[PDB]
Amino acid sequence: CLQNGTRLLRADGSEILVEDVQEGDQLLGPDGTSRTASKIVRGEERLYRIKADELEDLVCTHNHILSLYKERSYERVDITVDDFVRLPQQEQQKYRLFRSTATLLHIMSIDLEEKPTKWSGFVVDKDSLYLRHDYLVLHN
Repeated sequence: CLQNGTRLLRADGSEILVEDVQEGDQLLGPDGTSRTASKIVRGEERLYRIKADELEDLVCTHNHILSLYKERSYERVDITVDDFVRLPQQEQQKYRLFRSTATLLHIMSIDLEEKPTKWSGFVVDKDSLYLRHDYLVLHN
């Protein structure tokens, strides 16, 4: 469940707003093969902004699942936004967002927004992973 305005990659490569994703739309997965979106949902609530370096922030709901990498090379970890929020900061520093091109990105901040915001979400088939416009790997 992402903030409205987030741009995802379609199966061809072109962009699409997350609020415009409809039932059966073809998104792009991290392995290059296609993805089918279903069970579109909308809402409005105070979201979490994840500030990473270089890349545009990731604004999502508290129950959103992050696909991250953890140190000690790296191991693949899926963790919800709430649990990651409650993690100690020295533990949070061991996690990395990642994109498909094998680039790692440090999570530098994560905070609750001041005002509510419209958000859209869906579910994805296969490995249930899809790609943001900047090729950031996102989960259901």
